Amino acid sequence: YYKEIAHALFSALFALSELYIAVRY
Amino acid sequence: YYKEIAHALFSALFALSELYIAVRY
Amino acid sequence: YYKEIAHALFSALFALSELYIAVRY
Amino acid sequence: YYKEIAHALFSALFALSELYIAVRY
Repeated sequence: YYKEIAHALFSALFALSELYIAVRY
Repeated sequence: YYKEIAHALFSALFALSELYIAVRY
Repeated sequence: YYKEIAHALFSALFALSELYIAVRY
Repeated sequence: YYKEIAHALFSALFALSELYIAVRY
């Protein structure tokens, strides 16, 4: 049950970060 | 700036949804 | 069993495409 | 060109792994 959560979170973070930067820079 | 933020918007949407789903299902 | 496959595939495709372009353009 | 292709490389790697995992597990 976790591993998946962990992963999904990772991916989610990469994506959010990517967005943020895509705005800023 | 724009095409980018669309791509990243999508990315974060799919990823966050995957996370949500993986946490509750 | 499928839905997940489907999703993962989608994401995979977005990523591959993103790569390809990141090379080409 | 480069930082980008690193980001996209990562993205495709994590995503493809998620797909693989979801198909066999």
